[PDB]
Amino acid sequence: KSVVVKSWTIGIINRVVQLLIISYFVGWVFLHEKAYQVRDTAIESSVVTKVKGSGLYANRVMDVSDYVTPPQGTSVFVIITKMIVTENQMQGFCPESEEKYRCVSDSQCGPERLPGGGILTGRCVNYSSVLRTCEIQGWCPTEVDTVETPIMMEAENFTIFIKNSIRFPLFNFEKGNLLPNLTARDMKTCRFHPDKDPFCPILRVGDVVKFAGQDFAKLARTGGVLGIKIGWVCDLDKAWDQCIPKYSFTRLDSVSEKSSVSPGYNFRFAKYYKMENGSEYRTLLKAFGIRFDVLVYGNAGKFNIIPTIISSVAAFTSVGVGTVLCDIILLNF
Amino acid sequence: KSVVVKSWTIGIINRVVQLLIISYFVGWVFLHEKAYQVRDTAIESSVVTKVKGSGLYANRVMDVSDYVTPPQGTSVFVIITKMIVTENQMQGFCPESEEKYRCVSDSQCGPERLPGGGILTGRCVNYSSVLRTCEIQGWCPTEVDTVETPIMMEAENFTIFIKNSIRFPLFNFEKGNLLPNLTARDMKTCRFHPDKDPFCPILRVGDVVKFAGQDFAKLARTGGVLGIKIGWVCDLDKAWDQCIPKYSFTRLDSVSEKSSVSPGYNFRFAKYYKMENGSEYRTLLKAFGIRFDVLVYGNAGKFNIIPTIISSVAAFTSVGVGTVLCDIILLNF
Amino acid sequence: KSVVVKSWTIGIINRVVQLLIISYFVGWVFLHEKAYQVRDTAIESSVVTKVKGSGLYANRVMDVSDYVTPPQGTSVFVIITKMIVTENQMQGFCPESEEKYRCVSDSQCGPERLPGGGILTGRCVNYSSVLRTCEIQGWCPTEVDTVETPIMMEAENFTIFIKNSIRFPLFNFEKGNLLPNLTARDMKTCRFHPDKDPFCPILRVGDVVKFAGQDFAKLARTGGVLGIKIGWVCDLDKAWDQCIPKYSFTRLDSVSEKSSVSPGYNFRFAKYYKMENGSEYRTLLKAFGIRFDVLVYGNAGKFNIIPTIISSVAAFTSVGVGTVLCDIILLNF
Ligand SMILES: Nc1ncnc2c1ncn2[C@@H]1O[C@H](COP(=O)(O)OP(=O)(O)OP(=O)(O)O)[C@@H](O)[C@H]1O
Ligand SMILES: Nc1ncnc2c1ncn2[C@@H]1O[C@H](COP(=O)(O)OP(=O)(O)OP(=O)(O)O)[C@@H](O)[C@H]1O
Ligand SMILES: Nc1ncnc2c1ncn2[C@@H]1O[C@H](COP(=O)(O)OP(=O)(O)OP(=O)(O)O)[C@@H](O)[C@H]1O
Ligand SMILES: OC[C@H]1O[C@H](O[C@H]2[C@H](O)[C@@H](O)[C@@H](O)O[C@@H]2CO)[C@H](O)[C@@H](O)[C@@H]1O
Ligand SMILES: OC[C@H]1O[C@H](O[C@H]2[C@H](O)[C@@H](O)[C@@H](O)O[C@@H]2CO)[C@H](O)[C@@H](O)[C@@H]1O
Ligand SMILES: OC[C@H]1O[C@H](O[C@H]2[C@H](O)[C@@H](O)[C@@H](O)O[C@@H]2CO)[C@H](O)[C@@H](O)[C@@H]1O
Ligand SMILES: *[C@@H]1O[C@H](CO)[C@@H](O)[C@H](O)[C@H]1NC(C)=O
Ligand SMILES: *[C@@H]1O[C@H](CO)[C@@H](O)[C@H](O)[C@H]1NC(C)=O
Ligand SMILES: *[C@@H]1O[C@H](CO)[C@@H](O)[C@H](O)[C@H]1NC(C)=O
Ligand SMILES: *[C@@H]1O[C@H](CO)[C@@H](O)[C@H](O)[C@H]1NC(C)=O
Ligand SMILES: *[C@@H]1O[C@H](CO)[C@@H](O)[C@H](O)[C@H]1NC(C)=O
Ligand SMILES: *[C@@H]1O[C@H](CO)[C@@H](O)[C@H](O)[C@H]1NC(C)=O
Ligand SMILES: *[C@@H]1O[C@H](CO)[C@@H](O)[C@H](O)[C@H]1NC(C)=O
Ligand SMILES: *[C@@H]1O[C@H](CO)[C@@H](O)[C@H](O)[C@H]1NC(C)=O
Ligand SMILES: *[C@@H]1O[C@H](CO)[C@@H](O)[C@H](O)[C@H]1NC(C)=O
Ligand code: NA
Ligand code: NA
Ligand code: NA
Ligand code: NA
Ligand code: NA
Ligand code: NA
Repeated sequence: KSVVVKSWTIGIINRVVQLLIISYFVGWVFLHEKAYQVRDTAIESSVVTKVKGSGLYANRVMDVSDYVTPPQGTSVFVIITKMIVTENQMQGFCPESEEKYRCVSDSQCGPERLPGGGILTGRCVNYSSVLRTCEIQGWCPTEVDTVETPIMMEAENFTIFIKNSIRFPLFNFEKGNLLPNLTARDMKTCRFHPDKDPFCPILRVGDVVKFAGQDFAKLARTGGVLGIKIGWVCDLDKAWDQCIPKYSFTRLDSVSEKSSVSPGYNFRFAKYYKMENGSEYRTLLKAFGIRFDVLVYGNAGKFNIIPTIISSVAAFTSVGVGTVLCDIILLNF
Repeated sequence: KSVVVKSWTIGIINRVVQLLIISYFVGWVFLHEKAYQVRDTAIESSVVTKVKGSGLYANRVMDVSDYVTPPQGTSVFVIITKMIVTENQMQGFCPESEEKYRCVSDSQCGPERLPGGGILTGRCVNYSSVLRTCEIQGWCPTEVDTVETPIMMEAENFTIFIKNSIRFPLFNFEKGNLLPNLTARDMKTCRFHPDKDPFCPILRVGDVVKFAGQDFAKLARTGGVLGIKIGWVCDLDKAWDQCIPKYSFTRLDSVSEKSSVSPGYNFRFAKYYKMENGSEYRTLLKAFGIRFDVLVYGNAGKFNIIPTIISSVAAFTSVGVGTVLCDIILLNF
Repeated sequence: KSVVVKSWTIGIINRVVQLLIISYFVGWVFLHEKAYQVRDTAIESSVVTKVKGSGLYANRVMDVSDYVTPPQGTSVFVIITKMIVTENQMQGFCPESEEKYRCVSDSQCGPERLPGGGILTGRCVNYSSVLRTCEIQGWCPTEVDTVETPIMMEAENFTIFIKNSIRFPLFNFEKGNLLPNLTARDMKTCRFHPDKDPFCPILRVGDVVKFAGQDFAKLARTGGVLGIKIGWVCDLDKAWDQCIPKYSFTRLDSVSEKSSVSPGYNFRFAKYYKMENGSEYRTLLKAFGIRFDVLVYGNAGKFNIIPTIISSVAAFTSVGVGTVLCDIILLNF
């Protein structure tokens, strides 16, 4: 009745408020928010990785054992793209190479000097005819950062194999980026895309860098950290084929690009040798590279009667309490 | 009064609905759900590991420094159970070993060929009298996957020492798998079991594999990833001795068993050497192994008056609103 | 009216209950709990680390490549502070060094003996004139724990460079411990303090140890695990300069101090060599050290109208339902 629609000119809004209440609780809260669903947020995941590619550096070929570290194929690994190599260091005495350590007086060679190649003898010494610096005890000779060294251009073409297995324990549901019908031809020719082809396990390094919105040429020079986020948000009421990984790419060391003091990612490690003599020598390496972190996240939902009962009862109580209160507020005013 | 139990034939259900409301809110929601409790979900954990055992491989003994990687005793480590060893590689030119790279025409040796040992010379060469393949520049000779190599049978008997410390910061509560009264005799003789003996820090590899429902013989051959979940769900209202770790075991790379393309877990690393000459050579290793991930999770609860007041008041409002509404629905109908 | 304040002597409490209801819902729940705010708990973080310092050990200088492992500058690394070095091991036969393996009868050399240097020959042999022990096959000679070795005192002075970048994706908000206006002078001279100077990226190892409430002298000897928690809890309604990292320090392997059986943290790894001959030898290392785990956590909040509407409406319904019920309870009693 037109008297029902408007128990008054205000009262037509009684209906309206009810509509919002009905909509919100039975629409967004019950349905869009899938209140009827039981949720698993304790996702269980595993990631294994392999890198394939070859490159020329220092007039030598580099293969996965050369440029990947650490090697164990985890969800976090570095592809070395640039190196400063200091060959055949031995324990001894020598002058620091860098200008920062420049010396003219043995009094200048004390505690105040920045941390460098070793312990200070407190002596001063000639590095070159033009230059004199403080003397240190340690691995000799010291590293020489005085010219930029090139990157491994080829690295853009290396591939990352990601084998990701996830499980939602509550629903005994298991799936992975590698579908059971995946075949050797597929691995050989499939081309990864976050929308077009979510289940190609092979990712091209250069592609990962571009998705993260980075320029390989710059990134390889500075070194950096990229994140490969893999998201499994699955509605198990829907089809098993509807549950697919969602890939997101970003550069995790965002501070680096905005900073003058530290622009990238590098670290130092050494290769250790011994002479037949049994004297000890090593090759020092300063590795610049791209670190990849594979981060997996997920939640899964399935229909279950228990929540459906509790949520719907909650829905009726709420729509009811809402209507009862809107009437009351209206009655006095 | 019998008139109270049934204010009508329907009205006996008024009581019943009240019972469900009373039960649900003051039973499950208040008690079974421990509403009276304050909860810490920000569990703080630490894990350190050590592996002990010896094995024969390649007619040599292997000890923890040989088969465990990485070595730092973290919550994630690999026990190498199978290896393909390529001894004394040097930088140079040579023919790819695998059949996949088979050659008869130098035109066949170009970009299309799968990633392998190095960069292609574009040349073609003889690997053997029977076989001719493409030529590569890199570490030589290339690896030869043409016969299966055996596993380290003994690995089933290696032991894993897990020292796990957890803390619930809110309650200043600290406990670990290693109880304070644990003694050298105990470490020497205690036998781990998830129900029978939760605080033996020593886990037998073979046992871990069986709990994960895996066959060591197969797992060692393919390589794989097992998860050791340690759960600390503690009711601090209960006794400190009631708070014990709950161990769960599974194989994390579930995709592997269901897939033809990639059945396991392996990775490649190298050992680097130099001649007195100063020419560089390395030993290439393809390691198959079991990776163990120790994953710790927990939440802790203690009685606190503040929630007890708020929850119980919430309980009374809810039982009350429920009864008020059930009466109303009944009155009009 | 004084009749309003007290509709009765009890009824003055009707007002009071309303006050608590008003206060709680519109005070603590709406405001102190920032109900008006939209929250991001899916914090995104990255951490890169570098260690700088030199030390004397075994009458040799040790630099970052010597005492830091693993080297890749992650949020988890070890600074080796103590070592038991076993030089030039070769594959062969020899007697176990430790007293635990003491022998007089070849029958004593069987399965029951604890895991040690290798596989048992089942033979018995003389380690020294005074001592006879079981014979093993493996890397020889076996390690000798018979005298305590010193720590690297200097390690207290090493520095940790932490470059931490975080992002709250929801708000497109990015910040790091390294502010954009940070300069070379700053890195050179700034002194870290959790309250006084949260954005100095350089942390002094000894300082980290003291903040964790530990004695370096003891910690370096046993080895241990320290946690560096970095917390980003930011109110984006407030100023961008108000969002600062909060640093917390602790010792994660708490079980260790309370236990006789295992007091610290150590692990074993080896350096591998080859003779020109091509026979294989290695140097075995038992590393004691401090492991640092950088753990980043955060949540961020910003004002948003959508929650403000829903929360405030929720607030009015709750204050209203509360008052309605308190009146009712009063009317019958
Ligand atoms: N552990 C540390 N203690 C003190 N200063 C450090 C430390 N690690 C890095 N720094 C300084 O912070 C700045 C940026 O470091 P970053 O590694 O990003 O650049 P870098 O030039 O590769 O550093 P370096 O070559 O000195 O190792 C440099 O001035 C570096 O000396
Ligand atoms: N980074 C990668 N790029 C391209 N293909 C890869 C990569 N990593 C692995 N694959 C391929 O995926 C398949 C399964 O890899 P998996 O490592 O499980 O087996 P595998 O035979 O040990 O691999 P391989 O011996 O070639 O390193 C193989 O055909 C392998 O060549
Ligand atoms: N994987 C393991 N299997 C059996 N026992 C172990 C294992 N790891 C450690 N233990 C034992 O637990 C005790 C404490 O180990 P911890 O490493 O803390 O001290 P440790 O003396 O350095 O050990 P070790 O020197 O024997 O490697 C020791 O008795 C040690 O033998
Ligand atoms: O609130 C998180 C929850 O709902 C979200 O809802 C989105 C909706 O999907 C969009 O269409 C748009 O209307 O904005 C809404 C925010 O209120 C998201 O769907 C998702 O984050 C989550 O399920
Ligand atoms: O809902 C999660 C919460 O309660 C759970 O309740 C279980 C109960 O323990 C079982 O006896 C059975 O009745 O199923 C209930 C599910 O509603 C669990 O106890 C636990 O996951 C958690 O505390
Ligand atoms: O309840 C967690 C939530 O509120 C907390 O409130 C604290 C308050 O900050 C203190 O002043 C004191 O009154 O104890 C309250 C606990 O009810 C905290 O502020 C914080 O953990 C969080 O925001
Ligand atoms: C990547 O590989 C393709 C061949 O598939 C080649 O054409 C291209 O030049 C390579 N890019 C780089 C940077 O080496
Ligand atoms: C492989 O299985 C998936 C499972 O959903 C399916 O979507 C896909 O079409 C299948 N591929 C082929 C070639 O049948
Ligand atoms: C080993 O020989 C090198 C030069 O060939 C020399 O520097 C060193 O002193 C020798 N080692 C010993 C222990 O004499
Ligand atoms: C494991 O060790 C026991 C001795 O305690 C031995 O009897 C058994 O044969 C071993 N198993 C394997 C697979 O080596
Ligand atoms: C060691 O302490 C725990 C602490 O709860 C106790 O359960 C156990 O019985 C104790 N063991 C012995 C041998 O007293
Ligand atoms: C080192 O000797 C090996 C063979 O003994 C040879 O292949 C290599 O060319 C030599 N290195 C140099 C730099 O001459
Ligand atoms: C740490 O360095 C300072 C110099 O800045 C020195 O005075 C002090 O003795 C050093 N401490 C240790 C333990 O070496
Ligand atoms: C650097 O920027 C931060 C940003 O909040 C500010 O707090 C600080 O005062 C600035 N430092 C200088 C020297 O201006
Ligand atoms: C290498 O020489 C060492 C001693 O110099 C000897 O122990 C070993 O048997 C030799 N290797 C071979 C394969 O003969
Ligand atoms: Na530098
Ligand atoms: Na595909
Ligand atoms: Na292969
Ligand atoms: Na026990
Ligand atoms: Na020992
Ligand atoms: Na500062």
